[PDB]
Amino acid sequence: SMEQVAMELRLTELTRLLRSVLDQLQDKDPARIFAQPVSLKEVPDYLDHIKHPMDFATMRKRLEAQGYKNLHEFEEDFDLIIDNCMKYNARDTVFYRAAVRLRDQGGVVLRQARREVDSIG
Ligand code: NA
Repeated sequence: SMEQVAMELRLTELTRLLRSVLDQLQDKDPARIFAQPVSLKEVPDYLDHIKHPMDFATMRKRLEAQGYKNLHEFEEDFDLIIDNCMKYNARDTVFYRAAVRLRDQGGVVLRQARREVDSIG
């Protein structure tokens, strides 16, 4: 149907918006701390601590499969990246501090993304 193609243009346009949002969030991570999953070989206990690991490559695979149906789902994954890091790493560590800084800078991008997603539809 034509309706299913419109929905799909909508999902497609949301995806385009989420891709820009993603590339802008990932620019706020020059260290590339959040680019790939935490390695279970280098942190064998990780999954005892963190139940839903997240990282930007994993978010990107999902996005390219158009697996984000709204901004809320995308934000949920971005907050996992931050929140997992702040739980696993202590408050004085470079990792923890990078997540706080990513969060603060990410908020600015996301506050406008929410406006575009309502505004465009
Ligand atoms: Na902690």
